[PDB]
Amino acid sequence: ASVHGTTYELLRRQGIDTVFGNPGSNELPFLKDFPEDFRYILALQEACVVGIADGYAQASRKPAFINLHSAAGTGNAMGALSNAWNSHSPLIVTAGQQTRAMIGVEALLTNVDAANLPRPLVKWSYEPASAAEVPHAMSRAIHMASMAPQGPVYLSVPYDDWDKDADPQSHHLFDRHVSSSVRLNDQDLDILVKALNSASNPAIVLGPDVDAANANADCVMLAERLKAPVWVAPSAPRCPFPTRHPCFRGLMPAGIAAISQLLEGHDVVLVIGAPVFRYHQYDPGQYLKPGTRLISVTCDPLEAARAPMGDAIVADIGAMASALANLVEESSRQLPTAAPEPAKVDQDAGRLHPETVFDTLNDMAPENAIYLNESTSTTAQMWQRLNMRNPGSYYFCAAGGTGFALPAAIGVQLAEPERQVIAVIGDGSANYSISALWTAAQYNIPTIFVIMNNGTYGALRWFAGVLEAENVPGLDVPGIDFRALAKGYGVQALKADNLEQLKGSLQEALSAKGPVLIEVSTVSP
Amino acid sequence: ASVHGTTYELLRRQGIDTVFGNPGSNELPFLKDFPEDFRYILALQEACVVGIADGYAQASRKPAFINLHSAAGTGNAMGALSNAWNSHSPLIVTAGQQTRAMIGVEALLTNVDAANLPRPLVKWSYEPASAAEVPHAMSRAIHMASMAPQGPVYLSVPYDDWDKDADPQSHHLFDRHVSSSVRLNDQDLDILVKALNSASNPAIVLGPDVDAANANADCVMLAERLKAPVWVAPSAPRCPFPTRHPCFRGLMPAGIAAISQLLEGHDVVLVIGAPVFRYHQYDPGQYLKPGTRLISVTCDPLEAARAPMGDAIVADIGAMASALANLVEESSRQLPTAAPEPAKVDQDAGRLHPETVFDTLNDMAPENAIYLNESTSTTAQMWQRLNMRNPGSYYFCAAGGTGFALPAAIGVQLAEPERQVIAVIGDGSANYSISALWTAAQYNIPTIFVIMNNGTYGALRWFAGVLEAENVPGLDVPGIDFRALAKGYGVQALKADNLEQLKGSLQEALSAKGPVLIEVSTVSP
Amino acid sequence: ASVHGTTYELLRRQGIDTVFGNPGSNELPFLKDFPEDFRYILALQEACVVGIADGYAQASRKPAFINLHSAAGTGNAMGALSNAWNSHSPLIVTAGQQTRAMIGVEALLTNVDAANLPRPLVKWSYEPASAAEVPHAMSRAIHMASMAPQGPVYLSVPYDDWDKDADPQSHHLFDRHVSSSVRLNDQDLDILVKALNSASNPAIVLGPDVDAANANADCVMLAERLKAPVWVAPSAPRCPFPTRHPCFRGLMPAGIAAISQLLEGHDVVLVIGAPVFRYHQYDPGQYLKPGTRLISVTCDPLEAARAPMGDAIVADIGAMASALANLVEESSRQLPTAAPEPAKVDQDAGRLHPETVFDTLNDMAPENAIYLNESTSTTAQMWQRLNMRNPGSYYFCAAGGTGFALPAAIGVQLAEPERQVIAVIGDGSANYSISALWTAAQYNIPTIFVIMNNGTYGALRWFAGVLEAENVPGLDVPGIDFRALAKGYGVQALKADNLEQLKGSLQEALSAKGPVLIEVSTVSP
Ligand SMILES: Cc1ncc(Cn2c(C)c(CCOP(=O)(O)OP(=O)(O)O)sc2=O)c(N)n1
Ligand SMILES: Cc1ncc(Cn2c(C)c(CCOP(=O)(O)OP(=O)(O)O)sc2=O)c(N)n1
Ligand SMILES: Cc1ncc(Cn2c(C)c(CCOP(=O)(O)OP(=O)(O)O)sc2=O)c(N)n1
Ligand SMILES: [Ca+2]
Ligand SMILES: [Ca+2]
Ligand SMILES: [Ca+2]
Ligand SMILES: [Ca+2]
Ligand SMILES: [Ca+2]
Ligand SMILES: [Ca+2]
Ligand code: NA
Repeated sequence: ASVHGTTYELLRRQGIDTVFGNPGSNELPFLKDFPEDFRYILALQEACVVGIADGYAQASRKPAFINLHSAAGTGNAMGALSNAWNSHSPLIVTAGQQTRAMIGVEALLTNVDAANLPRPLVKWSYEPASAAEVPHAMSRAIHMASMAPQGPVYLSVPYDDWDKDADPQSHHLFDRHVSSSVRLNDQDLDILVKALNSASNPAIVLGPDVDAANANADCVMLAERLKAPVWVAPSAPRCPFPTRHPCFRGLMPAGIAAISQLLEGHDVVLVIGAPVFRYHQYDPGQYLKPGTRLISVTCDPLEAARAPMGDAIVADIGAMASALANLVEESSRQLPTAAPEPAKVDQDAGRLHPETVFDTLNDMAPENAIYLNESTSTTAQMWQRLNMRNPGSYYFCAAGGTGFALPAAIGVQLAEPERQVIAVIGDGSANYSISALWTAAQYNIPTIFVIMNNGTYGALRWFAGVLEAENVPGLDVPGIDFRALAKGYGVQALKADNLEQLKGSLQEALSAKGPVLIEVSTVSP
Repeated sequence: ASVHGTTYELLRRQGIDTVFGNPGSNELPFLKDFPEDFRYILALQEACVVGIADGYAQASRKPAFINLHSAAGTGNAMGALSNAWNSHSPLIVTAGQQTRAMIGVEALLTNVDAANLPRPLVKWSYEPASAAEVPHAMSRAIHMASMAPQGPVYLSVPYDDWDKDADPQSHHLFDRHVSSSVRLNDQDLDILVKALNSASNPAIVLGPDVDAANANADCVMLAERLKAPVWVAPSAPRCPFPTRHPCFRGLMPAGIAAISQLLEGHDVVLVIGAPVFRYHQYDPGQYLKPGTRLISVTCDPLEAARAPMGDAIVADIGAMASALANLVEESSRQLPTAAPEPAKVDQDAGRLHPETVFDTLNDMAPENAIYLNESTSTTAQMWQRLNMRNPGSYYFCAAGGTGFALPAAIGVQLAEPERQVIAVIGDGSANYSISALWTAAQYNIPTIFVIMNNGTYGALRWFAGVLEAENVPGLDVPGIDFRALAKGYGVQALKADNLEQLKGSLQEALSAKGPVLIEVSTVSP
Repeated sequence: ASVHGTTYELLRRQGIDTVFGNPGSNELPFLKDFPEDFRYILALQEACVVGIADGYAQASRKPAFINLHSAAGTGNAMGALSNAWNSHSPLIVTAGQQTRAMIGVEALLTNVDAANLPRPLVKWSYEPASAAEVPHAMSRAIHMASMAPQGPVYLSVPYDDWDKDADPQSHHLFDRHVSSSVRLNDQDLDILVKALNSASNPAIVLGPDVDAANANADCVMLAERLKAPVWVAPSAPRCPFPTRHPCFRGLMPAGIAAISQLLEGHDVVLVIGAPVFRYHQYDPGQYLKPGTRLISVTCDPLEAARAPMGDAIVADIGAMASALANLVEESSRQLPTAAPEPAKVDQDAGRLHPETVFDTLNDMAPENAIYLNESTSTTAQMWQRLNMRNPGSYYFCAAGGTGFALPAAIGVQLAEPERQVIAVIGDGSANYSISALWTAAQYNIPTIFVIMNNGTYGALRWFAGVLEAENVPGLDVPGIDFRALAKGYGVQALKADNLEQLKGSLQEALSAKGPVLIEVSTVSP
């Protein structure tokens, strides 16, 4: 067998059947004779390729396979890799290298010092020392991406390797099963459970690895047993809990002092599947108030090491959430009372308040919709106004890097063909990965894109006001016609200048058979 | 509080009470006002510092703390770090940096691009962005070294940081408890146990992480229940099993074909706490023969990813060994029969065969002796001839790097003051870290050093014969007087030119109140 | 031809005829069939291998070739590489890798992520993608080490590559000539010369790259023409000027304020072949006083970029010094007056003051002696008391890393067989690379080693007094018998407890036919 044949057999035997890619010269010997059982999803720029693959991996809860061109293609994807690192996304990033005989001379298209290029944003990065090693290196990449804590990996392959003879012993790779589905030993788990059972006023904080594990329902059981309020850890990349469950208390503010104040009076705070904590604004004060202790369950040693407070347990979130939910006592305390619905903001017949947009989406979208957020000044209102009952219902750029949601929404829609995806993206953020629209059109992936057009980088403008910063340049983005951009890439487009038009546009979009972009005129901040 | 006071409080609260070091100018602000409850162990070169700390950490089963001088001191230690990486040794390596105000100009003693220097041989490498961050960075280092898979970490600290004010919120670091003591979920563990129970001819292979976990006795129970032969994985850094137990079958040959032949006819091979596998010679063939499947339990994702065959489970070795030992059925098969004792090799009244040396050590040493091996051509005979009943009884350079055993034997003896340590080191290997002898003399650490003097790099000479390689230079090391070197560093020294003198020297050494070096004239290969 | 044959042909065609090494398993396929026209110099530990090669390269003014074993051997050498980086030493560091077929599994002796290991201490670091690339990669290593700014480079070679067929087009590598012997363009050089000619009170500062270029005599002509005092830049690794020439003013203090005060009243300060500046103690103040401007000529862009003041020219030091010496006008100012001889320090019939030692060496050594310094508390007195008339007469660890001088003195003596080398090394520093003594004995390289034994790390103790630091541990090194260590490695040894014995020992040592170590009892600080 050839290295080509052996590698595609390994991929299919390990459950991989889709290549997200943007091709080049070094990759044609890999992509030729493309197997009939595989799908190739083309995107027009590599940030888009990786964003689409990332949304697909996050929603599918399985690794996604990517093929990019050498250094320039890998480089174009590295902002997308920063988000993927923070979201623990299992991405197998492959890139083609020059033929081994011209690597030394640094021929055009040589990826120099290739494995160092995507560092520090990958768990493992490698270029094999010979063609016959390629299947084994691919096996390593698959497992490294997939073991907890999941994350992106990188493999560079000289183009001449694919046609070489494979090692016959590579067949031992095909069916390897690798598990990290582990939980705390019984003795120590009993100690943890007793601490939870004897807490007087416990609180629960959940992060994105809960949703990645599909541990959401176990966390609901846990919260109901403990009678405990539940918050989502700050800077949330995913939604780990039903947002209208009576225990839910919303998105935590991303500040040190704000969080310790919020937790004051809670004697035990159990954090599951989050860093402790992804603060953002610098809000100095106590990490925890006297009387509060913290216990973190995390899949990632790096998170356990860097927490500034609390105990930690490094284990699989699915296994730990299930064990805790099933072992804790039912507390006789009263179940928390649901948060009240948000107020309606006054809305005239002109430009839309973001609150109106979210309320209207909540009114009209299916109950199993999936939302993506890259409307950076409106995140708090989004979290208050969307009833997200099911797992896998929310994605936000985990490193804060814009350019994620537009492509990721396409990948999520590909992963979840029966759940309507609605990406709510600011006019600023929409440009970073605008060409991803073309992939939705070409493959007829029916994502709905809601562009919140207020003419400015509002989250930045707000922060400039916060620092009392005068004369900051570059904050306004006038003069973009999103309906024309959508037409450019073959996506149906609508415009909503007021609430009547927003309702009419959403009705059409929800009825449509393909992707749709709605440009919404929103209030300037 | 100062950063100095806060950092020593963190260290003591995390169980650290000893600094292994070789000082410099950038480290004096850390070492000043040295706390009365801490011990400083000086060694004269940094390979020695780290080797001593490594033996201490491996035998104690807890992290060891190291302080080195800037780039040159760190650099002198990097061969020792290669061994520590392979042995999963929890080493906290700190080095002093120039004052922040002259880092930019690259004053003498600046460690340029410091965190990159020890890569790729550390799990985590860092220099803090401000003085107040130092305690938090130290906390990260402690936990990163200590979580599974354990390993060395690196922290560079500008010398001016120590006298600065600490953050009052650093007190939350002091008592953090971080656990990685995890095992496979119940459902999947039951599947594994059923596979073991239904095996017709199981085999067990154990590696160094068994001994690191003190899982040895659980592995004995497991082997007795399953009625299974037990081998030690190749290139063994530790001894994970009693070597005269009836199930024991010795050290596996470090070759692909040799191992698959050895395992032929075993239907299930359970590997615990080893890479799969640390081969050495290139002995191409089948990874496993038809009819054999492999299951690996490893604490290290990197090991699970790179195995060329078998299933894997990434979990804590202590927790997994205990769970398996207690869950498997007692098989009705007959217990394996003990291996026969090794034959006595003919020995005249002249230079010693290595086999004679090992038999004599086995005859005379206490039953709880601890051996170290850096006599590289005699490892197979050592493994056959020493009855090692207890855990923590054997250490060998895990990366194959010479210069480990002499210093490590001192650290092991410091960790285990009631167990006599006997380091068996070739005349070649003894030179790499020869100055470590001084630390044994100064602190009166009563290690016995047995120098196997055959005048040559025998393991290399043997391999040159294997490749039929003529005219290889640099293989002979004549003209070293080890008794004079021992005198140079204050260690009592003896010479044994024949068996009568070997017995007499060992009797004296075993009676002595301090370290002793015995130079043994061994047969030339 | 094989890769082996082609690579040795490239080496000999590029002037390389000596391999400094410590062998291992991965290197035997390179070292076998060792060519008859090459020399192999064995040392017993890799810090020693690289130190010897470094002294040889620095004194020869040509690249030196090194062969080490995999990661552990490379790692053992990295403190030596820190010094080599600072001294711009042209070192070609090669290390053997595992056979390509087991790199993936990480067999014992695999150097993982090899090229990253010696970073950041090398100019270029590489492992070739195929066997046929090895000669081209070796060519790159040779030229990268040798082009300005010279420095160490690293090449990792899988052991199976050597026996493979070479590319017939590799013959084009053999005779390549690469030059960096460049100087500032005529127009700008004329501007510089006019600035020097019109200076009212110029000063010259010289660094180690002057001595590396053998630009010393040109710098003497330049100083005589300009009538300018000459200082050596701080932390000096080499001696760039005759120390009793009337212009010489000695070693600059390694402090910011001290240097600006020293230069006050000099209108133009021309620095040649030094960083600006290798400060050590933090002595904050003005970089230059009003009225002084600085112009630096450096071979190293990194030095030009990081200077905190002055203009810079990046060019070859040999070419620039020759051009300036020959173009400047003869000033009509009076030639500077020679510094007075140093005073005799009072000396009783007991332990030796360092000043006595240096005065006695100056009295007894040949005029063409070469000194090395690793007596770290006595550097200022050494610089005052040794008349060094010739180039290549002084070496000091350029990164401040101890363990350089003992091995380097052997390499220097090998490079300069007709100049007596005298290494003055403290009792502390002597231990770092003590095993290098064996190479001097085995090859009969007649270096004289003068061990200044005061029982302590005096340079550190002095600095602790400076910070008023109480309770610093690890500063004393009692209990080392250097005559026994010398006997251990086959070197003749003498002891000098007083001046009479010092004179008698030096007389013997100077008469001896082999290496000699003299242990000198010096006054405790
Ligand atoms: C790749 C990238 N570039 C720039 C930014 C900075 N950035 C920018 C440019 C933001 C403004 C996005 O504007 P928007 O129109 O999408 O939404 P708002 O008006 O609601 O903020 S928020 C933010 O952090 C970023 N996070 N990531
Ligand atoms: C740091 C380092 N340098 C060199 C080697 C190479 N090496 C060397 C030099 C060996 C010979 C050791 O000789 P010995 O006298 O200690 O023992 P034997 O004579 O029994 O081999 S075995 C081996 O792998 C190494 N492994 N590690
Ligand atoms: C590799 C390394 N380790 C440690 C040091 C720190 N160091 C040490 C240990 C010195 C003392 C050397 O003592 P000595 O006996 O050689 O000489 P003095 O007594 O004259 O200082 S000076 C100095 O910077 C260093 N520079 N390099
Ligand atoms: Ca509503
Ligand atoms: Ca906007
Ligand atoms: Ca016996
Ligand atoms: Ca030997
Ligand atoms: Ca004199
Ligand atoms: Ca001293
Ligand atoms: Na490095």
